[PDB]
This record gives sequence, structure tokens and C-alpha cells, in this order.
Amino acid sequence: NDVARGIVKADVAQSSYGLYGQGQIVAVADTGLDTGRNDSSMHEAFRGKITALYALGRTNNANDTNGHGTHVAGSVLGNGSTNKGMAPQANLVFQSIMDSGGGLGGLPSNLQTLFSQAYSAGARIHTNSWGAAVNGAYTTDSRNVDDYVRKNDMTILFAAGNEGPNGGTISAPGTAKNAITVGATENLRPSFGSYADNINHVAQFSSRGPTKDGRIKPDVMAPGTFILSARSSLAPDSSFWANHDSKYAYMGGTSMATPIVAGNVAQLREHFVKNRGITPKPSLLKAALIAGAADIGLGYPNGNQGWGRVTLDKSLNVAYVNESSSLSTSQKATYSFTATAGKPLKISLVWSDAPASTTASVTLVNDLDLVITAPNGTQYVGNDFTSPYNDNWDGRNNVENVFINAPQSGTYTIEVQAYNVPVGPQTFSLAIVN
Ligand SMILES: [Ca+2]
Ligand SMILES: [Ca+2]
Ligand SMILES: [Ca+2]
Repeated sequence: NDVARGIVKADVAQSSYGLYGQGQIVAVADTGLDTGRNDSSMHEAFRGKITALYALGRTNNANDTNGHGTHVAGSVLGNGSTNKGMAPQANLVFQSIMDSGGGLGGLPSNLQTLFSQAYSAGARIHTNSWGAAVNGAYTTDSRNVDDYVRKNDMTILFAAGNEGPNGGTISAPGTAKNAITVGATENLRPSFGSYADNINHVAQFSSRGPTKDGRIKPDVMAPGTFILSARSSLAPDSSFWANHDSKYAYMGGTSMATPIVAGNVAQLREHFVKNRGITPKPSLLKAALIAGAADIGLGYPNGNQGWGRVTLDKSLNVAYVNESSSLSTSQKATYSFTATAGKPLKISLVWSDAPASTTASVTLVNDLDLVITAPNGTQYVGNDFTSPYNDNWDGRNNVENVFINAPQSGTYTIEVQAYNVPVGPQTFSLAIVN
């Protein structure tokens, strides 16, 4: 965590903007949490900050004999003396889903029940380092995530899976359109070797897109190797990649990258609520993370890195649209933005789409298109990264981006076009970085 904090610029958010996640509640569904008791026996990283601790997989036992859930929660918000999480003043809702067999049998058949329970406790961010290796398929769980996000303002994150490096290996429910799906780059701890030596390396095991219907997943990346975080007092050494001390130890996986981003989302949500005066929709938090992310060097579009590695300080200051307009087929929304040469111009359009059928060959339901016109008349369409930039239109993704590395100074015209909206109207969010 301490190194990952610097990589994703959570340090700048903390020290310069004062964003520690205070007043935000993050829910974690994972194996268990240290002793499983909300009392003075609990690990220092979480003692005193647990809103609710629910035992789903084993009756009245939310402890963590595995160590995965304690480590994950630690990276979101641990507030122990060392190795803090990204949002150490956020409060925790923990749903213990591990069963007596070490399986994830505490998950309900309808995931909306899981999310509802956490929502009723106050959580508005829900992070999940679990999934099924279904090679990019959109399953009933994916459908249920998408319906839940469209109806409730809960931001839900899923790990991409650990079945890389082959393409097409994204886990479900990480294949959901309306979730933020997170893959893993490397942490910078090079004395541990090649898995932790270049922050612009995708971790070899991180699952890679596209999804079965051709969408870009994961959405964003964060460090996921040799992450030092909270060690459950009941977990054995074999659960960790390396020891550190009795209270903290190392783990790696897309399970580790996901909670780092969840904590960053709590910092970003805090910023919008306290400093920008709005409650941001899930689509806007997603668009802000994507517009601010860094190309790790592979270029776009790319199923290995998605839209790049989270860079939180860029995401804080975006110009935005927060689901303030909704469109039906053939309508358009038009905005103007004055850009400065000298810094890249990145514009991201994101919408929480209608859930698809699991029998559909194409999961996108409502198709919006992003069209940007530059001061000298050049036009750019969403996700077209080959010149000319206005001949390849996107009909698959519910994220569309226009990234211009060397913009003209002057006013750009931003149009959001409703190409086909059968389940309308459809709202959207926009985030602009310059
Ligand atoms: Ca490496
Ligand atoms: Ca489109
Ligand atoms: Ca093109």
C-alpha cells in the first residue's frame, strides 16, 4: 500500500486536497475480517471504524482464516500505524461470504440482495475481489450488477481475474457493463524481482479483454503485485507471497488492485461531495477515473491495460456532466470546452446502460456516440484511435473516449449523439481533463 499510494497519486489527494475518505462508507464482500468480532480484538487497521460486519457464509462467524478479505479491506481503508489503505478515514461495511469449505457460498443467488444489504447500511461504494473464470461471458450475475447500478447510485467494482496473459479471460461479474473492472499493473518493489519492477508493466496473470462481445475490459489498472497490507491474525504464511511482520504481509493478484481503486473512489467521491457540491453518479466517478488514467505505454484501444492506470490527482479536477441530460434516439447534447495547448485533452463519455439479456450476442442496449470538433474543424469520434479519427464508430462500448495529445488552444465542441436508444431515455456522464 505505501508504494501503491504514490503510484496512483493517492498521496497527492491526501496531502494536497485533504482527502482521506472521511464521511464515506465502503462495503467489501470477501472472505472474512480478522477475528470476525467488532470489538477490541479486531486488527488495528479496522478497530473502531466498522459500520457493520455481516456473516453470510458461516452463521455468526465472519472471521478470516484465509487472509484474502483482511488484506483486501486493508488496502481500501486500513488505518493501522503502518501500511494504511488509500482512504484511511472511510468507514467499513464488511460482508463475510466465505463458507465452511473455503468456498464463496455466502453469496446470494441474486447479487442484488448483497448490494441492497450494504446500501441499507449506508455504503455507496461496493468492491468485490472475486469472480468466475467464464472467458468474457455476460452472465446472470453481470446482468444483475448492471440492473442494480442503473437503479441505485452505488458504484460497484470487480476484479478482472487472474487468468492472463491470454486475451479474452475477463471474469464475471467483471464483465458487467456498469461496474468498474480493475486489472493489475506491477507495484514498484524491485528487490522482490520481476513481478514488482516496472509500474508500466501489466502483471502477467492479470486477465485481459476483450469480453466475448468485443468490449474493452478491464476499465482501469492499479498496482497488484507485492502489496503490503493487513494480515489476518488467523491466517497462515502460505496465504501470503512474503512475510513482513505479525500484522502486515504481502499478497498479489487483481484482488489487490481492485481495493486500491475502491479506496481511490472513496477519496474522489468525498472530493465531489465536499469540495464540488454534488453527489456524483456512478457513471461520473467511472468517467473521471478513466479520463484521468495514464497510458502505461501500450496505446489504445487495448484489452491488456483497458483505459490505463488510475492517476487520482488528474481525476479530482475534471470538468463534468453528472447525468443532467437524458437522450432518446436521434437527439444530441452539445457542450463547449476551451482547451489549452500544452497539456493533453482527454474526454470520456460513460453511461450506465440498460441490462442485457444473457442470451444476447451484443450486450450494449443503448448506443450513444461521442463526437468532438476542434477549433480548426477536425472531427474525432469516440474510441477512434486511427487517423482519420472520424471513420471508425463505436457500437459496442458504454465508454467512449477522445484523447488528443497535443490540442489546439481554443474552443472544442463536444456532442453526445443518441444513435439508437430503444430503452430510453438514456442519461450519461462526461469527464474532461486538460
Ligand atoms: Ca516486471
Ligand atoms: Ca457508440
Ligand atoms: Ca479511424
